[PDB]
Amino acid sequence: VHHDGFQTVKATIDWEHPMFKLYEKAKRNGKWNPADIDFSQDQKDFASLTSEEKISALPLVAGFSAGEEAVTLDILPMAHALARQGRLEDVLFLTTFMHDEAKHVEMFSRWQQAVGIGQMDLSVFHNDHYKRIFYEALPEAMNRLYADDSPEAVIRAATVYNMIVEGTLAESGYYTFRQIYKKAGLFPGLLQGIDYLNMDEGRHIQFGIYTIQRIVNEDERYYELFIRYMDELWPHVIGYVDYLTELGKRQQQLARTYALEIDYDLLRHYVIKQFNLRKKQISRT
Amino acid sequence: VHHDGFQTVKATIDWEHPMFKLYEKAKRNGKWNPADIDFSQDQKDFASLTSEEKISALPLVAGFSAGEEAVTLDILPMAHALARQGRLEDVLFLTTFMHDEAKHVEMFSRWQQAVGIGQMDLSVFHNDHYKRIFYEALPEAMNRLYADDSPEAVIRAATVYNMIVEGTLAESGYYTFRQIYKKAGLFPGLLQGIDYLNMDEGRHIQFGIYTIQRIVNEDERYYELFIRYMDELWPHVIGYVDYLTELGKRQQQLARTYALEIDYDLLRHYVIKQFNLRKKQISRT
Ligand SMILES: CCCCCCCCCCCCCCCC(=O)O
Ligand SMILES: CCCCCCCCCCCCCCCC(=O)O
Ligand SMILES: [Fe+3]
Ligand SMILES: [Fe+3]
Ligand SMILES: [Mn+3]
Ligand SMILES: [Mn+3]
Repeated sequence: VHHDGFQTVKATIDWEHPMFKLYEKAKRNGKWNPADIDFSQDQKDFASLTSEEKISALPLVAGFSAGEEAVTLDILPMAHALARQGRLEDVLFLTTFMHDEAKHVEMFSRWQQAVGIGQMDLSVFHNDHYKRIFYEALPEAMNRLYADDSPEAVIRAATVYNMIVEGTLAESGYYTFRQIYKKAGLFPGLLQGIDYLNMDEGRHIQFGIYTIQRIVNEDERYYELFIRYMDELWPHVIGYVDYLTELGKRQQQLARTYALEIDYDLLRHYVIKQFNLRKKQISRT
Repeated sequence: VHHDGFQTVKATIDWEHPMFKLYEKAKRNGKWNPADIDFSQDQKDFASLTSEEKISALPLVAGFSAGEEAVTLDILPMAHALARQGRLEDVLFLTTFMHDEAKHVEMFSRWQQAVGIGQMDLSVFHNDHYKRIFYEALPEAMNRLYADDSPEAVIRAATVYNMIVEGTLAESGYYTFRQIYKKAGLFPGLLQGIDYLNMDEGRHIQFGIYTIQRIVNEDERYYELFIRYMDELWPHVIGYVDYLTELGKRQQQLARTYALEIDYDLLRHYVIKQFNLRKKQISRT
């Protein structure tokens, strides 16, 4: 559809817009380059592992690898919908979001190549619950925005992408990674990438909060919609978490070798903690 | 539509793909930040000008300011269409393309604010020909890809965006800027931004060449389509160039003040030169 004007010809940018401030922060804090990470020690660590120690780590790399690729493809509709609404600053920020997710896909792929599991097909570690989030509810809530950019539709998209997938599952997976391999001294390069990802993630979640909150503020009925959609997806969050935990408990050889006290009951409380505190970053008024 | 698999879970990235190599170059060469540019001298230069010297420069800032905002919004469909075709490396590169265009909009807007013409409405300097490219043919060729991603549709989009708007008009405008203000010693910050833009542009054009060429290679009938669409748009290219030139010739006070020998006949041969050499970077086989 035609352009009926431009905002930097009639006016300029709203330099005070929060998303323009988040865009500035993204440029300042987002220079990291996955190609600069040294994985030579990760290749050694992975080689050194038993075959059952090798398996131990893969499920979590599987969920992250697919999940990074999901959001890289699935954030595009949000940028379309905000663009077409004239939210120039949001769009400017989303170009950093999309580039972040591209580096995230690059990072996990370079690790896989480095430790020798590139060809390996990690799809096996996506159970039914994971697919229901990432293969289904995520792409549907985002793609919807190409035809339906109502406040409800925008809230549901930010809830699934930013509050659940990033704000709940990715946050908990970063924690999990540290709680396990930071303790073992394993996979230094991967953990360097995880810290980089975690930092980017903070801005991803902050776009979600601002997007959800700016719609709640127009009509508090949408607060209810937000809590509802969060609760709708919790079964699949926790059923993927339960499944990964069951995998962890029958794969105990890396825990023993490295004297890791893998407290799965605690990881599970972190997930529950993340989910509830995302709810609490949305105010009903 | 559901995700039916992921390329960094079954395999990895194609590290040898040209667009993955262009993506790597973009990250290496694309760290510049418009917020780091010092425009304090540009504010002085613009203040120092007569009112008729002030007008002299604005038409070209008008076309660039709107034009940067056009491609920032209008490149999204290309990334959608390539994403949905599974061209992961192309998408990775396009995240840098879209972020480049965001910085380009930021750059021109920060200059406008710096020299005091933010509120000023530069739409007046878009004649009928400019609007036919930027207000019409560009958004239509890109938006089409949301429903029609045929090789014809993809060629036409890359031809209008990358070969004409960037490869012909933006290239010639960078030249023009140097031929005029590099000579005067004016607007150092703006010219620093133009060199940054010009460098980004090289990758933008190279994605267009690769996109057009990889489709020609499947069926040489599309070479004809490429030449045809290039020729279809030339009238509007040159009619905007003629209009800017007519503006320049009745606004001769900055030329005289600064002893600039503004050879408009030469700018016009540069445009013609750019257009023909874009045609020559597409091979018929
Ligand atoms: C054993 C404890 C389980 C903890 C939960 C781990 C979840 C693994 C990560 C999967 C989701 C990754 C989504 C990435 C989001 C993004 O890159 O923006
Ligand atoms: C007087 C000589 C005229 C020379 C032609 C000048 C054209 C001005 C620039 C307008 C198009 C800018 C498009 C930007 C493309 C991009 O940012 O990718
Ligand atoms: Fe994210
Ligand atoms: Fe460009
Ligand atoms: Mn990510
Ligand atoms: Mn540009």
